[PDB]
Amino acid sequence: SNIRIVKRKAKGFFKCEDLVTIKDAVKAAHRIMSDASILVRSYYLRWFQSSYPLDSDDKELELEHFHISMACSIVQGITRPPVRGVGPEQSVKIDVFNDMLDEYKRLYERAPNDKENETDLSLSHVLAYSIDNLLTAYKNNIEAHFSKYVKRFIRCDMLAKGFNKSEANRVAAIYTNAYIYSSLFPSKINKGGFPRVYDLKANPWVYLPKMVMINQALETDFSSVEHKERRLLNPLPFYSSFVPMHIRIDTSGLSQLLMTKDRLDDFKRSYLAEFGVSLNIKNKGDMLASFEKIFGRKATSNREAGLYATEMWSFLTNLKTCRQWKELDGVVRKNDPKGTQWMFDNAVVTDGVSISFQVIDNSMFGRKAFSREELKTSKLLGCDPGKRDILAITDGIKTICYTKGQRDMDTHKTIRLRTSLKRRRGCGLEEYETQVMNRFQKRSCHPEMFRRYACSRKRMEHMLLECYSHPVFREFKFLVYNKTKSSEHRFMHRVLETFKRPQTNLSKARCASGVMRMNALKEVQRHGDIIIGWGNWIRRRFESLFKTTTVPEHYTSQECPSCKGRCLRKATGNPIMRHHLLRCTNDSCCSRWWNRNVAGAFNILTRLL
DNA sequence: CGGGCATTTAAG
DNA sequence: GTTTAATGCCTTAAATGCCCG
RNA sequence: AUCCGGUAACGAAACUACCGGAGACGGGUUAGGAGGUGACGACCUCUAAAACCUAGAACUUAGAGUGCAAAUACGAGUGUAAAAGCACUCUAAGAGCAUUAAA
Ligand SMILES: [Zn+2]
Repeated sequence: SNIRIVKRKAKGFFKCEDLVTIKDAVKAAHRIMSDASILVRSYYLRWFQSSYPLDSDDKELELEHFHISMACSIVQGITRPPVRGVGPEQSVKIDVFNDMLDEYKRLYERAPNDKENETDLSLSHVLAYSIDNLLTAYKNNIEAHFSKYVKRFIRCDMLAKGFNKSEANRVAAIYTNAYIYSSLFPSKINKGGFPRVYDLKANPWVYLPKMVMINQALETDFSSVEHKERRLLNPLPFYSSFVPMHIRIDTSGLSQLLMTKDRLDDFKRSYLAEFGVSLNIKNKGDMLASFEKIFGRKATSNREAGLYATEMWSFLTNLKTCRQWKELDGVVRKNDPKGTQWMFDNAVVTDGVSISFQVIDNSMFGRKAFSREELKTSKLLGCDPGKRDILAITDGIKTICYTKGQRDMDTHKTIRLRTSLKRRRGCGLEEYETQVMNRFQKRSCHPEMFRRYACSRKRMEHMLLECYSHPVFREFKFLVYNKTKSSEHRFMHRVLETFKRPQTNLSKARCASGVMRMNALKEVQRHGDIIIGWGNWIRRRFESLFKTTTVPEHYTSQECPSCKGRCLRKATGNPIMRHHLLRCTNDSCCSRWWNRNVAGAFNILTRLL
């Protein structure tokens, strides 16, 4: 959609007297969701043993908003049913609420207490987006990773059947593709006869029981197999990181937290004086009513209502007076053909240290209702992507690569590791975290194993949260975001200054054929006049200045520019089997020695030309 | 002897 | 510890629990 | 102790060796540049900073500007006398993020 973000620091945006509440809210929200997520996961596994294989006479357990909302209430110590009024349809809520409450009494090894989980902020609206995000994560995990569970089970089933792991991939690969497009799948859902892969999107809750069983089978059925091959998956996501997470603040959410009667009454005077209209507000109860009730008549258009929302932010924040206002005041970017004008969307995502502003197109501002000839002159380049070496660009005579170490130095990986360990060791958490919680695997789907991790953490939860709340940890998150741009931008600049001029030598490379030299003599003065051949597999930022095209990667690691076939193979017959040394298999070759970076790039460039 | 304020839930 | 794939981007009326000059 | 370029054994690999260059998150405190005598050096002075402490700022690349840091000649043997780096403003090109899972 037409929604974009501007990420900056939060200093100066919120007033000092209001910044205290925001920081407390971030900690309070994290604690509720982090503990609530564990409670929800524990309850599901209790019901998991109710039925497998799935019975045909009952429906599966499907989570909804009220499920998580009740979990949050239990964590905060609210033991009374949340049902408003009484009704036969609402009776189901009461039964579920008591069922989860009893689980809380057993998940933790001591009687619940109400005053140990005190909170004093109206986080009802803020937690709403977090609950939706958590439930969305459940759907995404189930609907987009089932095939990966199949691979793990099958590649362990082969080992259990006596096959050495050399043959496991031989059969597993075909089985996975064939079955997706043996007993790990449910009954066909779609009556239209579409392939089995389609059924995964029909309903995630049907496939969820299978994934849990796969985890239990990996832990019990395949216990004899090597633990390295049985690295556990996580069917049920939950918030684990102790670092406070970002929260979403809207016009309604901001109003609830930072508004009081003595402050709300001033809003009426300021609005009346500047606009000559008195708002229909008496107390905090009528603050967030509809526009028609507030002004007494229907708005002419959505934009009129939106302007009222912006004034709400203006009175409570320095939106129109802070440093960041420069980038939100109707900014138009120079090279947009449509000339889209952007303005603030009355929404903020922040974590106390960093703030992200939401900016939308001016054509939709308001309250939202629920619902090839250049190849002749262009200079060509070729590169083969990878992971040990991220990129390797060549012009046929010279090579440049974007090594992993380059980004590590740019992002200060070593310094960040040292600082984090030093701070943790000061509080004494190193001994407990490295020894106690290391053994207890949180990803385990066994009710016993998960309970032990949950209860062990509860004894050190308070210490852990305070230690990780230090701003140093949150500052590093901004640093990696900022420095990642610098590393890629510098490399892009280096590419231009390397191939911007003709090569000074045309004989160093023996394998350089006649075709290669033709593309090296052209001069190019602009980023957009360079075309880089790329593999099928950072590229998304490269395309912002450089033009790119796709070349097949098949057999590019063995083919040779000037040979009848794939003469290249990894070196063998030496004391040390090194990483990627390449050696030719026959004398009829231009170069008897090669490496993956040069070999792969040259073949791609040859195909490009 | 009365009236008033602030959370929170619900469907949309 | 880091990268890729996936989803998302929200408003307003009524119940009730509490409070004190 | 990592990164960049070259040398060898018909483009060597996280070590097979050698030669030339870059860099250490922010705030406190350290050694290096430069100056009364723009001799030399002694003390002082402007700037600045690795190991240690610390609830702690900041959209990114190319270039262009302004603006910094000041208190051996003569009279008869003998007395007087711009560097490292930083800040601001410009021109050109870019500019959506939160969470989970997976490898
Ligand atoms: Zn060959």
